[PDB]
Amino acid sequence: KFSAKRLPSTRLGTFLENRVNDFLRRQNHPESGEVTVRVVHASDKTVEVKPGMKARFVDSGEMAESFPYRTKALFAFEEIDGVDLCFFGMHVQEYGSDCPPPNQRRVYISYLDSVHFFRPKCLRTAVYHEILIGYLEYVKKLGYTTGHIWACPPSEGDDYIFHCHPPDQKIPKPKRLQEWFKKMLDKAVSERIVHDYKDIFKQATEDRLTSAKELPYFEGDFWPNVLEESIKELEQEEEERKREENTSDLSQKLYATMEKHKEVFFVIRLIAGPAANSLPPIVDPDPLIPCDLMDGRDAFLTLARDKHLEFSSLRRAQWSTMCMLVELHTQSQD
Ligand SMILES: CC(=O)SCCNC(=O)CCNC(=O)[C@H](O)C(C)(C)COP(=O)(O)OP(=O)(O)OC[C@H]1O[C@@H](n2cnc3c(N)ncnc32)[C@H](O)[C@@H]1OP(=O)(O)O
Repeated sequence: KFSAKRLPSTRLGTFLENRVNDFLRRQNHPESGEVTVRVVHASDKTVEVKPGMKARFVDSGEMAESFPYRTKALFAFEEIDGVDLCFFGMHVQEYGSDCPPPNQRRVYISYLDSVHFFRPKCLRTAVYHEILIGYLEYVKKLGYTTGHIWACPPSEGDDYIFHCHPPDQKIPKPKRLQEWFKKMLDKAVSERIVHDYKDIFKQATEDRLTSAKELPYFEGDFWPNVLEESIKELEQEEEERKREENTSDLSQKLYATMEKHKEVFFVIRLIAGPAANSLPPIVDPDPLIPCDLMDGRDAFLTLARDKHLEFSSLRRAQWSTMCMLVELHTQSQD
């Protein structure tokens, strides 16, 4: 059988699905189906500091040339009338206790995506939030201190994870998506999972950040590109000065840009103050899960394209879910 449930379990996946199914049982809605959450990829990776920042801080011995992290891909499924439906996916970057600052004990959501067929409709958003809150709860348990979220909605005709969304599945505007994450985080705060959360500018300001080398540096995130762009801006400005003499600040730029886009970037403190400073090493009890299909989002989108796996109607998404689960089961076995 190539079911979602028969996908190999992990502690993380089991923690999340139990949280979700406990929630659903409390709601006692006759339309809800059993939810399955599976981690389908886990591997060690490194994020490499880009040239501009490398020249300025890395070659100086001030900053690590790269940061080690574990990427995980997980999916949530709802079984309904005996049929599997993949309705939520997320990739995360987890920087461990052995990671050098400024990244140590941080988690970053690379991206998340959904297709809006969860049944019942009235519990869909609540279920998304239970998954995200459960995730924050879990990594907090392991000893990660801080979560990071870029509230970036996809551009028109862009799919983060699932190929071909339903035409009538609306894409939230920035403000709506921002409020969505705030509602999730506020619930996590009420449950004493999250200590507090701030926009990136307020956080930087309070942490007394003085140098770009202090800003957490994640794979594919907004800020590494802002810093490269900024550093080339400084390079151009130096050029014009040289022109002025006839021989033809970074922290200021970063703070300006942070303030401009602060609403879009959440810094989430799981463990604050003291307890954060005398933590044991993080030991993740789940094994690595090699799965080339799910290392980052590109491979699955390509697979979907090639085999025509759309998630554009309930029935189409269920069929694509079968094809997805078949691919995952077969790539695993041999
Ligand atoms: C993990 C990250 O860092 S990546 C950033 C987030 N990922 C994405 O934006 C990818 C694509 N978006 C999605 O998958 C989904 O929108 C999610 C998972 C983010 C949230 O899904 P939901 O819980 O259903 O909330 P969403 O804000 O999309 O929609 C809720 C309601 O607002 C409506 N809505 C959404 N966008 C709009 C819009 N632009 N205009 C008017 N209404 C809208 C929905 O139709 C829905 O209405 P309903 O509840 O009456 O049915």
